[PDB]
Parts: sequence; C-alpha cells; structure tokens
Amino acid sequence: LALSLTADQMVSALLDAEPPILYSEYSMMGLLTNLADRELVHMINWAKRVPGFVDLTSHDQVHLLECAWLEILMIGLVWRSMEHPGKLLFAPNLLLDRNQMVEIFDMLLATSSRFRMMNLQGEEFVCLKSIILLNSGVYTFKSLEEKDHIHRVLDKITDTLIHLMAKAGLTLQQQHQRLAQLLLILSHIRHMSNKGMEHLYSMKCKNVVPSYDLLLEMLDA
Amino acid sequence: LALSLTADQMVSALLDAEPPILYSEYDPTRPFSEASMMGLLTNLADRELVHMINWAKRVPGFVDLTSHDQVHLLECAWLEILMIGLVWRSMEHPGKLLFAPNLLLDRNQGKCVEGMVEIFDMLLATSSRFRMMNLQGEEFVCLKSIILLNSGVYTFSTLKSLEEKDHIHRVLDKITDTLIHLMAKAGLTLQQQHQRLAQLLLILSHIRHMSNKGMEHLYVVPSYDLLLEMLDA
Ligand SMILES: O=S(=O)([C@@H]1C[C@@H]2O[C@H]1C(c1ccc(O)cc1)=C2c1ccc(O)cc1)N1CCCc2ccccc21
Ligand SMILES: O=S(=O)([C@@H]1C[C@@H]2O[C@H]1C(c1ccc(O)cc1)=C2c1ccc(O)cc1)N1CCCc2ccccc21
Repeated sequence: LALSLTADQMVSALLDAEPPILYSEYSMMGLLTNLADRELVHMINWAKRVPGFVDLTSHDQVHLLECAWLEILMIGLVWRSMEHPGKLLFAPNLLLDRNQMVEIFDMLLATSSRFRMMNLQGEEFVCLKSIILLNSGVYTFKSLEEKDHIHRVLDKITDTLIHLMAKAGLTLQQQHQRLAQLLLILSHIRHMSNKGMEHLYSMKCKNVVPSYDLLLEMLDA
Repeated sequence: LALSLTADQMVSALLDAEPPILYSEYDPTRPFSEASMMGLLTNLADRELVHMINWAKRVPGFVDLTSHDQVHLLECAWLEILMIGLVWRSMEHPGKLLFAPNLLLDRNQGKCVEGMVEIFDMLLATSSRFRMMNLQGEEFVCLKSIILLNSGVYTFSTLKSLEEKDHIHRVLDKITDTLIHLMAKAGLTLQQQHQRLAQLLLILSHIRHMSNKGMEHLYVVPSYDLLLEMLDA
C-alpha cells in the first residue's frame, strides 16, 4: 500500500502521525532523560505509522529504530527551536541558551539557523524525519527483499519532497537544489547524533541508550 | 570565477584534479599484528593526505575561502574523503577493500585490529551499494567534492563569515546542477534523476557515520598546523 501512495497521501499520513510536543516534568540531565524517555514511547508509535515501516520484519524495525533514535530526537529539537534564535526548545517549559556539551549545543543551534534560513516547511520536516528512520540503519543490515523495499519507500519520499516543491512554485533547478540542500543537512544530523552518543558515554550515561531488546519489546507492545 | 563554470567544465576540473593511487609498503611482514597493520594504514593515509591537499586546492571555489576555513573543512572531511576513495577503489573487488593495489584486505583481516571489523563491514557495504547503483567516475568526483565543502560548513558572526558560507552553498548548488546534468545527459528521466541524486546524497550520511566511528578510534589525526603548513606549501 505504501508504494501506491501519492505525494499528497504520504504527506497527510506523516502529518497525522506527528507526535505532540511534550513538556518536561518540573537536575538538567534528569529532566532531559525523562523527556527523551517519554518522547521514545511516542516515537515507536510514530514509526509504526510511517508508510512501509510495518511491512518490515520486527528485527529490521528494531535495527532502524535502534540506529535512528537520537537523530530523530535531534531533528525534532532543531525543528522546535527554529523560531527561537540562540536557544534550544527542548520543551516549552525547558528553553535553553548556550550558557546553560557546548560543542553539540552549538551544532544544534547551527542546524536550527540553517532550517530557518531555508524556510523549512513542516511538510518537508516530516519527510526528512521519515528519511532518517528508513535510511540511517539500512546500510548496516529476506534482508535483500527488505533493503529493496526500504529503498523504494525512500524513493517515494523523494518523489513527495519534489512534488511539494513543485506545488510551491519552485523551478526544476530549484527543486533539485533544495532537495540536495535538505539531504546534506542529514549528514550533519548524523554527525551530531554520533557526538551526542559519544557525550552520553563520557557522562557515564551508557544506560539511557535504548537497547535492542527494549526497542523490540516496546514495538511488540 | 568558480560559480561561472558550466556543468561540463566542473566535471572536467574535478576529473583533472584527481589524486594518484599510491602503493602500500612493499613486502611487509605477514601475517600482520595489530600494531603492524595500523602502521601500514597510518603510513598510507599520511601520504595520501599530501595529495588530498593538492586535490582540494583544485576543487572550484575551495581557494576562494580563507586559509583558516580551508583547514577547518579539511579537518572535518579528511577521513570521509579517504574512505570514499577506498570504497571507490574497492567496487570491483567484492568482499575486499583495496587500500592499495598491493594491499587488498578481506574482512577476516580487519579482525586483526580490535573493533576495526565493524567499520570494515560498513566500508564493504558501501562499496556494494556503489556497485549496485553503478556509480560513475564523474559522479564519484562530484560526491567527494560535496564532502569537502559540506562536512565542515555547519560549524564555521561577521559579514565575511556569512559571505563564506553563502559562497560554499552556492558552489554546492553548482555541483548539484552538475550531478543532474550528468544524469540527464545519460538519458535518465527527471523522476530517475531526482531519485538517484537523493540516493547518492543519502550514502554521504553513512560515510559520515563511518568517519565518526573511525575517528573515535583514532581519538594519527592531522593537526591544524600540519594542514595549514601543507596548504601554504
Ligand atoms: O548530546 S547530549 O548529551 C544529548 C543530545 C540532546 O541533548 C541531550 C539529549 C538527551 C537524550 C537522551 C537522554 O537520555 C538524555 C539527554 C538530547 C535530546 C533530548 C530530548 C530531545 O527531544 C532531543 C534531544 N547534550 C548536548 C547538548 C545539550 C545537553 C544538555 C544536557 C545534557 C546533554 C546535552
Ligand atoms: O575507520 S577506521 O579508523 C580507518 C578507515 C580505514 O581503516 C582505518 C584507516 C586509517 C586511516 C588513518 C590512519 O592513520 C590509520 C588507519 C583507513 C584508511 C582508509 C582509506 C585510506 O585511503 C587509508 C586508510 N578503521 C577501520 C579499519 C582498521 C582500523 C583499526 C583501528 C582503528 C580504526 C580502524
């Protein structure tokens, strides 16, 4: 069914699957871990709604989640903070400036400024967040049939991004230029995820990273 | 004048700029130890680096940047650039990484450095992906230039600094134009063109991942001062 969707159907699906913006519950690391943990529960249920994701085996679903989770968290943060220059909107009651580790903060800030400079639209945002889910773990995996399916869904999402842009009036040159601009930021999101994951470790927080079994269990629930 | 180039002139510039293929040390002691394999790899990478700076200086637009920004882009990109070169050299050697014509390593050989094998498998997967896609040489040089300009652009305050970033993004747009031109010229439909562009750019995210994972183990890394001195020479 996912491969028969039109660009409008794809966008409508992803917009309806969007998680809500959560609040923090009242240390800073404690507040952020608690927020991320509640965000993770919504992310599984969002992932199940990304067209094509539930066609994969449970093992492959876990592997993609297991690789994309912090990138998804981060891209959501950068989206939330777009309209707050100089600050990261972890939650509406948890808005941070740099003075409040700083290297990654600055990288997140730069990404928000870039989305702002590009006038990133929410319909584009949801497509990119789906791309991360399906792409981040695909090169590190039935497996053949599974990878083929993932790449066909990814092509569907490209088509949808191009359709969105054409509908907005972008020339053909502009469509491809913007498509390349958006995807290249995904290489910066990966970078930031890997450094975040390195920073979690150096803070002695290797325990907050969701394990394969946690994801599998959350997904079977 | 970099942004005045046509697509055909960009491809020609990038092809002419390609670095040479170097050899590894001749007849090393085999089987390798951890230390010895690392030694060989470090020595090869150190010598590749010099030619990488020569190549970088010929990537259109690169020398319009300040020396400080040129070094910053190379600090961020060098390992990704070495890795994409490795993956390209290895396309026609499934299951194997052609570090040099005289250093062709399979997976079991990666195990000799604890933790290496996981990056080894990622590199082999990327080479299989390029084979599956029938990556063309002209496309490869465009990709490798994208990594140089993009990897460090987001971590550059002043009018000049915004002009530097704007210049980088404009050159990146030109290379996008060039990739599309190559694809259209090959006969791909518009739909195919956009799909193939996305597929190529998404592989860049994986190469970044591998570079992050390998840099972690490096912690060998070329210093700011080394790169600056090489750039002025
Ligand atoms: O890289 S960080 O360690 C990590 C990435 C991002 O910020 C942190 C975090 C997180 C993830 C899962 C955890 O269990 C706990 C924390 C992130 C995050 C959380 C929710 C969200 O919706 C989006 C992103 N980091 C650097 C910059 C600022 C900062 C301040 C305090 C502590 C850490 C950091
Ligand atoms: O990703 S790795 O860090 C990096 C990729 C490739 O293998 C390594 C290497 C390299 C780079 C610079 C060095 O000074 C030394 C080694 C590589 C290399 C790639 C292209 C090229 O043209 C020349 C060298 N890595 C995996 C394999 C074994 C290994 C063992 C210990 C820690 C890391 C790794």
